[PDB]
Amino acid sequence: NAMLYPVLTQSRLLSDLSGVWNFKLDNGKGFEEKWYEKPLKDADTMPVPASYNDLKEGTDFRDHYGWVFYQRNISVPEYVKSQRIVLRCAAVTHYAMIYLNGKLICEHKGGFLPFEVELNDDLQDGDNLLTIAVNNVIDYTTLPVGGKSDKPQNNPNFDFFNYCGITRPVKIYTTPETYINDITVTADIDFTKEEPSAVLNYNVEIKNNTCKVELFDEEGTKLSETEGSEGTFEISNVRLWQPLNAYLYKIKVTAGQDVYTLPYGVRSVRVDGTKFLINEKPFYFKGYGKHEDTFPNGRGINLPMNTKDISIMKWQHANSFRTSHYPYSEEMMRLCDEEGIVVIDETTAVGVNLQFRIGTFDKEHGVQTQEHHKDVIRDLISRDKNHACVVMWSIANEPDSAAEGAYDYFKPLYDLARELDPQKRPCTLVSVQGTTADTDCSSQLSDVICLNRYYGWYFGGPDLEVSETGLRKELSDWGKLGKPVMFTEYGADTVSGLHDTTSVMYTEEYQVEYYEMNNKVFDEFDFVVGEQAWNFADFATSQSLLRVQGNKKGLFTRDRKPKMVAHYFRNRWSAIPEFGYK
Amino acid sequence: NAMLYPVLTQSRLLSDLSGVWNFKLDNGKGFEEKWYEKPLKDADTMPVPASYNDLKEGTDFRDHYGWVFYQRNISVPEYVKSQRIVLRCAAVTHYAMIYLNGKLICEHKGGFLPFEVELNDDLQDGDNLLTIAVNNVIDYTTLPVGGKSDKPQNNPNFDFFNYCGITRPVKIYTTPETYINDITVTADIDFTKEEPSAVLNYNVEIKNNTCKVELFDEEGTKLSETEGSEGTFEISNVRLWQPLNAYLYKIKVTAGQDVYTLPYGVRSVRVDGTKFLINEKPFYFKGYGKHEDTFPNGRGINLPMNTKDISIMKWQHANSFRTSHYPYSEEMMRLCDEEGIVVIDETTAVGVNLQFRIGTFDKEHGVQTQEHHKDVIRDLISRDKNHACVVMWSIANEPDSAAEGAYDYFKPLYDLARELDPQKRPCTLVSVQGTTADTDCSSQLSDVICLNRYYGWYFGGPDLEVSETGLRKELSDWGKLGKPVMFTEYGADTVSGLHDTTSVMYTEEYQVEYYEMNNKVFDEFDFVVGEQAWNFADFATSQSLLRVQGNKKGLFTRDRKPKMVAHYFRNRWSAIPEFGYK
Ligand SMILES: O=C(O)[C@H]1O[C@@H](N2CCN(c3nnnc4c3sc3nc(N5CCOCC5)c5c(c34)CCCC5)CC2)[C@H](O)[C@@H](O)[C@@H]1O
Ligand SMILES: O=C(O)[C@H]1O[C@@H](N2CCN(c3nnnc4c3sc3nc(N5CCOCC5)c5c(c34)CCCC5)CC2)[C@H](O)[C@@H](O)[C@@H]1O
Repeated sequence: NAMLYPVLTQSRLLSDLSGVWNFKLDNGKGFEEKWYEKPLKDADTMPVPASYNDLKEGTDFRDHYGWVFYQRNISVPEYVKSQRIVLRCAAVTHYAMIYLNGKLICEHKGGFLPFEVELNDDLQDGDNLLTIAVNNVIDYTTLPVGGKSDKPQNNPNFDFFNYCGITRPVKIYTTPETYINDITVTADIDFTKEEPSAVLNYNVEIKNNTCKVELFDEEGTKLSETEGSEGTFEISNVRLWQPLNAYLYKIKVTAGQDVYTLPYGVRSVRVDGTKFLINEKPFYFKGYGKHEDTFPNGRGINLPMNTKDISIMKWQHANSFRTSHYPYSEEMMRLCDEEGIVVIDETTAVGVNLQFRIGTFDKEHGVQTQEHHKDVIRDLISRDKNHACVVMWSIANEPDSAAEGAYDYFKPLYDLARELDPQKRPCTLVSVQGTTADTDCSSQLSDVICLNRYYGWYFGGPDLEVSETGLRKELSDWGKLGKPVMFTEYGADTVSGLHDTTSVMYTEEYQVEYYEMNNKVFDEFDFVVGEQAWNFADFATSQSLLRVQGNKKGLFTRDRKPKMVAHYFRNRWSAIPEFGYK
Repeated sequence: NAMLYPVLTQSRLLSDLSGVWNFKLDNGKGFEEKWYEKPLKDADTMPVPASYNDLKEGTDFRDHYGWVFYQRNISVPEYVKSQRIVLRCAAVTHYAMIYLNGKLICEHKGGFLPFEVELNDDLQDGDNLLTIAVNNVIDYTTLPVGGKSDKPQNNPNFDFFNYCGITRPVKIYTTPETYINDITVTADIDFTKEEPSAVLNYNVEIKNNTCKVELFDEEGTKLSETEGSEGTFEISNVRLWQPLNAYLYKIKVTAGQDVYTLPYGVRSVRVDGTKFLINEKPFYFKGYGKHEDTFPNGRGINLPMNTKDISIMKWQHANSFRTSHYPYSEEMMRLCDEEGIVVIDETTAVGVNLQFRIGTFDKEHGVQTQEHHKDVIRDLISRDKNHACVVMWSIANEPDSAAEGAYDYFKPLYDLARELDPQKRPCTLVSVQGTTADTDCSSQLSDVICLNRYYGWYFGGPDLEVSETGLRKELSDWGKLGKPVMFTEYGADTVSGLHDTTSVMYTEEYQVEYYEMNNKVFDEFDFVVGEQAWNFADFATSQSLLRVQGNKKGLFTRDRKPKMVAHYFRNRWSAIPEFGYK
């Protein structure tokens, strides 16, 4: 359906269940022995939320295959049974199974978007046993996609480690028996007037059954009031949320005995040939593709680092960033609203490429994700549709875009995408290397062409000259489409500390020369509408000859320390405006 | 008074207020402009809990002198006013001032122990403005102690950076109008019987006015019941909480409409000449002195790293660790109970040494901390007295133990210490270098002699031979006291990655040779009862010629990566039992 970010409102409530839960690894027999009923014997300690792989020693934990069992003592005073009581799981990666006192109540497939379940009718009073059971297996039926010796081990079709567990927080909140279930505010700005202003349309609806909303500004001064399920809210000379200059209005939808408020930003996003326009102005993407990766948290949420990364980005003179290869935490999404970081939202659709002999979209011996793929496109837009920060959506990362059955697979998702977006924001998919304008189904399905090209590493490296003409060749060909092309990934593995006057691959010097060259070409084409480096920071992958203790293509280290190229970019972007770059 | 760790019990409640609050740095005029009343203009974003210094860029933030203002929207449904409502601040470092809707309600001096205040009578309904204002100034009236150019800047008398802000979590809980305010369980074990068992004494008392408690075990099976304010609870063949083998019983004190439960471990601690005995067995301390230091969290609580450190310690074959130079978070204290980590609790009493010409305890131009020093000795034992993990207390780190007025300053605190400990656990103070048996007031006030000697770095380095005879000389002299001496600090700064076949200072090789030498001597004296290296991991200090980007004496890096010496110790302690080392 739809899901609001639980907060503390007079109407509802909220208690963070996160702490150090009881924990045990599945041995196989664990399910039929019904460990979810009783407590867990010979248990271990495990903080929540955080992916568990890197919080114990030895390969037994890090590379475990199968199920893990979290157990937690839940308990409530009776005067709360008064109200709706809910259990919102912001993200237990992959598959989740919840037992309370010994009975499976909820289940989810997808480890990067929330899901909830109410407890009032099965919530016994006294000591209650909550048992979330997570599984880490990836195959052709999951997004992200896992591929195919002795003993079992997941083989990911993506280039980043497979951190699982309760990645984001577990909490309990409560609402009135008739409660708000979903807001939806849109906007049409009338840049008509030299001094502009506009009006917004709301769309509440509840779940017994009055309903009418109040409007505020940054500091808290009220500016209007109205009624209805789907009315208007005119504003005169409004402050447009802009990149690196966020203004957020707030909304107090008071209805029934329920009150919940919502921060909102007013901004316009629409493409026009080869120009990405926010607030009817020509933008340029300056930033990087990043990851929810820290140590030892794994993919577990780290609010401090979140703010630290945003500071570093502002320090570096950036504005954009694509969401990894999966939806990010809600706290980060909102934080980008307050700080004004234009964000590209991506689905957990990475791995839809078997060209790494059955084809990707072979309908019997191949991918089996279109269905679930559609769910996340629903559950994600259902979650962040009210974020001024989100300027665009990307349905998949590096899929077999130029293979038979590519169109017949994506257009259904594109349609569902641009149909559920209450703002009809642009949609795109970042194509892998080896795609051509005349070859990529994204040339027609997408509004913005976003490439993952690496001319200087995989291609041509270390010959930066032949690599240059290469990118120039492919780049100009993309101009024939007459639409905006932006690089969402270019980079080169470099080990911080390795220096050389005449650079070679993996040195800090080479990384700078690589970005110097590519950027030189990017600046030759007025239809290139933004550069995003891969990656923001070194992150953990799975072991292999081609990974020097994880991925080292980041501009910063895993501990957020700047490599030399981080300064090169801070200088270059220093001399590049958010608007008017042409 | 006393403070329990708030949890989710049928009786009470708990909602974590921690998130990303509104934030502003004080400009001076901020207080008279009364920013606590209104919201905060031109505000910034700052996650809570975490010390704020390292979460923005530029020296303006990191080295700020003075006040910071946190602001947060607090809000509650009326059906809760039913119950006691409380605001527990686990630790806003240094001085804290709380305003609600614009009125200062609570204040605290001390940034490493909790403090609470109830809100029911001034908690307006609707949108409420909470404003915690923190100050970072240190002087001769604070613990830790700050000493004494242009523009103001704190000068710490301790060797670690001055991370401040809301270091530990902010939350709200609720109790019944008559509630439990303090438990107190002691134990006498009758190792009489070849197969032993014992009985425990409880001590509840409330704050209107029945009262009688239930007892359980690991899994949840009940074993007894009784009544009274100060009764007994006999157990037969009980599992003694032991180092690296924790057994924790649980207690359900049901009284009035209030229920709160407590985990407890049964263990015996008593000194006998030159032998530290836990459960009437001769122990040996194997571990390190550590810090609440991570990046970029500052001193902010990091539950994931907590478990990660504990895993590394188990991986390394350790058992002990002294609490830095200040009390640690409650979550960590409890986690050591579950994992069985014997812990030395230390006060924020570091900096009581002005020999770094008025004397330390000069009663007019010198330290002014004895009073506040006594409060923390009260507030800390009031907090962790029920922790089987805590085997000992240390009242101060490296004070001027051998100066006039030393005795007259510490004995009052020692007395208050061993008088409020409901278990009469040993007390000690770690002496600085330059102290002698015949010179240190700790030779009489303390039960265990714990040295901070560094023969091989500050003394003698790099001449490891002369440094050896040096330590041998001072070490044997300490034998004359006929009591247990344990090194709580020995180490040597080394930059991970710097190697050399013939080692020199700051190389990994030297660090190993240093520990090799000192350990060789430690093993010569049957009255040395444990080695703790300084430090567990590299941590942040303030800048100076003698600090290579912080402190680098750790066995691991700041990101928890093992230097070569981390393996040396894992091997040595590998061959050293927790008991019977002599
Ligand atoms: O890898 C990274 O760090 C990041 O890159 C992106 N993805 C790029 C495409 N893909 C690849 N991964 N690994 N190797 C190659 C590709 S494509 C390619 N093409 C190649 N040749 C044709 C193109 O011209 C040059 C020659 C060659 C190689 C590769 C490897 C060495 C031999 C030549 C998956 C990763 C992902 O978005 C990102 O998640 C990942 O983290
Ligand atoms: O410093 C660390 O890393 C850790 O050490 C501990 N503390 C040790 C004592 N103290 C010192 N800090 N810095 N320098 C010296 C001392 S004492 C001393 N004595 C010295 N001479 C007499 C003893 O024989 C050798 C010669 C010399 C020096 C020092 C410095 C260089 C010149 C010779 C405060 C720090 C703290 O518990 C810890 O918090 C800190 O982090």
